[PDB]
Amino acid sequence: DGLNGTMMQYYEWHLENDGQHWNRLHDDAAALSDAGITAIWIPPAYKGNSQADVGYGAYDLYDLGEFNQKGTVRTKYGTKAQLERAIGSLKSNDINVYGDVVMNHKMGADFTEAVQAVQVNPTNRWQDISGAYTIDAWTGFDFSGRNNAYSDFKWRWFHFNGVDWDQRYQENHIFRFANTNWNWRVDEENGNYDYLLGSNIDFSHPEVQDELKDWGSWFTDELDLDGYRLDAIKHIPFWYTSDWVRHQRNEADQDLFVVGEYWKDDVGALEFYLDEMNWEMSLFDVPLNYNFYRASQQGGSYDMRNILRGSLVEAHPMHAVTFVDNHDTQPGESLESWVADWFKPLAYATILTREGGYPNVFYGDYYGIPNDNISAKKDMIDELLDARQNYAYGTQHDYFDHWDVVGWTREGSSSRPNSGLATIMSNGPGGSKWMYVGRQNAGQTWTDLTGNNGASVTINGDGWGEFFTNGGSVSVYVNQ
Ligand code: NA
Ligand code: NA
Ligand SMILES: [Rb+]
Ligand SMILES: [Rb+]
Ligand SMILES: [Rb+]
Ligand SMILES: [Rb+]
Ligand SMILES: [Rb+]
Ligand SMILES: [Rb+]
Repeated sequence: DGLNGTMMQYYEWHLENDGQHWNRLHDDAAALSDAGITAIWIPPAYKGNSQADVGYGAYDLYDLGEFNQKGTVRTKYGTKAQLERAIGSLKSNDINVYGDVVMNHKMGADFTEAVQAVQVNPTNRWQDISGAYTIDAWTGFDFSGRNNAYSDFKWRWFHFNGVDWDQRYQENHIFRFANTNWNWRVDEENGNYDYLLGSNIDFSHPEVQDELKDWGSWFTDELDLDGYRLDAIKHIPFWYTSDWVRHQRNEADQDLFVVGEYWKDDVGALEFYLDEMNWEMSLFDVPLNYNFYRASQQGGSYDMRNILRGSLVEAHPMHAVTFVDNHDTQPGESLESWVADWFKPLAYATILTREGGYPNVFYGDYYGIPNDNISAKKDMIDELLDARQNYAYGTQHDYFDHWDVVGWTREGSSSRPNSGLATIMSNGPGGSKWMYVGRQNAGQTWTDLTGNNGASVTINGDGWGEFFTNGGSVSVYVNQ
């Protein structure tokens, strides 16, 4: 028993469209469990716009690589049977499975429909910039191929309220359907960030509200999930996300972890959303994400004392999911804010060896991102996992007392023999620092699990030791 969980996003933007990913997941289970991974966040497992869609161009939430639709049976990751087989593997290996959930929109409509619409100011959706006129939007969904298995709900323009393309005159505009309202409440960037892309779902319709609740349960039961990764929730009316969440926990016997992706470098904005959520879920720590980014970008001059400043984990470590990067921040993607190889080791140590926050390992970092010649960091990360899995326990002591060199420690716990660790790093010239680690660990001799520093540190009578690190490096001394 015990604890210390570590989540892993098992996919990157440029994975190969060989539909063999679910299978890899299945053969990788044990290795991941053993390495310290306790939970896996899988990508949207339902049929998207096309076979090579990463998952967010969601077409049919009921087709998990089972029906021949959108030019393919399988999804980019594989067939429904292979995914169920993978999940079984993860389960028997004690890894929780969280599903990525896309409810903000739908894409790949089978046919267009005449709709009265108005163009809105892109920087202020509240403002129209054209009169109402008929446009041909792609909103008709009949799911030919599924033959109403699991559900016969058909989508139509009136279930939506906006699109960014008009097939009639063939132009791009942010179209608000006439006489419909933008969802609310939602992020106020651009005035009203309800619309992002694809066919935007309007949740005011009760039949919509139930179809997604009904689907959610179907989904959860069909895959035997343990939680969800909620996509683009800052564009989804808050009240409904909340209702939806509460609805799922109501139908499912098993516990359900919930992390929502409210993407905004602004902790307040996330706290507000969390208030509205009555803290019934966690949120990826995006400010932290950009903190790491800013640091990776600036170099040593960056004042390491403010590395956690602004983060979410800093203020509500209980509802923060920490990470360094993802498919949106990887090079070339929409939200690019990639943490360079030099700083990435420090960032991972920060979210992996500290007590606050639920850390998430990025598939791209772990196995590398070939497309962009980014090396796999399995080695650097496994050592930290070993740290987290076996040494990151007990009382914590922080030392963000210097702009370049900073560190922290964990006294270890009675329940976990030999646990205990001291993390130190510098984003500038190297240095050393005296840190407390628990008088009960006196006389022990600690060494760096990362091998970035040969120093052998001995704990004195008072429980103090002097730890070292070279420039731009991180070390995690433990009693191995
Ligand atoms: Na929306
Ligand atoms: Na510095
Ligand atoms: Rb089809
Ligand atoms: Rb329940
Ligand atoms: Rb990042
Ligand atoms: Rb200990
Ligand atoms: Rb090493
Ligand atoms: Rb030792």
